[PDB]
Amino acid sequence: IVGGYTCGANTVPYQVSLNSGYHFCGGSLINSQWVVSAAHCYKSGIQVRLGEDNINVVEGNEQFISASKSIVHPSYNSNTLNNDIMLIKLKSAASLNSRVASISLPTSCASAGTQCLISGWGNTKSSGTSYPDVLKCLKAPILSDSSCKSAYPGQITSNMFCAGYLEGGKDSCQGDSGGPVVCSGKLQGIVSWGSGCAQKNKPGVYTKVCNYVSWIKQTIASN
Ligand SMILES: [Ca+2]
Repeated sequence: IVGGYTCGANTVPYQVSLNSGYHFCGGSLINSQWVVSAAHCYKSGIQVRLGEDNINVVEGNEQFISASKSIVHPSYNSNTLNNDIMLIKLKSAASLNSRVASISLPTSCASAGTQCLISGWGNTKSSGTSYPDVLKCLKAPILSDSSCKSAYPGQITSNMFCAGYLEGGKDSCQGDSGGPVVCSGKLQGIVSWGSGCAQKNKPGVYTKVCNYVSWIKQTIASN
């Protein structure tokens, strides 16, 4: 997250870190056994880390649970990033508490202008590289579909939205991928892609979670 703020420990209780020996992507806890992330974060050998603040220090509220299964969306296209969403099942259920909590799925799509909270452990610089140990947060609005398409000609599908600031300076970034965009207490987006980070006229692009609720629910119900 570039241009954001330190969230505070366990203030974003649905935020997960995906770990394969190291943090590599975010995710969102949607029930005691399932995490939603980006398909471009897929790899084997995932350990889900819940209850994290500093990802390099054991602070006392963590739960580390290996994944049993991952399910990339059936129509994910890694070239275009269309349908950039995946589900990860935990080998054992998380113990839910004030610091480790699910986030609700949307029951309708959010609108441009709605303020959302974007979070992660990704790079905090737009030129250059610095990776935080503690969770970072950014409040940002959803942008109109027409501004999004204009910013990224030929690249924005109906399964994507833009959020952020056209002036630059405030955005998600590498290492935030897979993490949450939460608006009014609902998971509306997944950190997906952008041109660089925090660049003028190049807002963040996010997977549009509301399009996937039926697939998520049906997949969980049978897996
Ligand atoms: Ca920790």
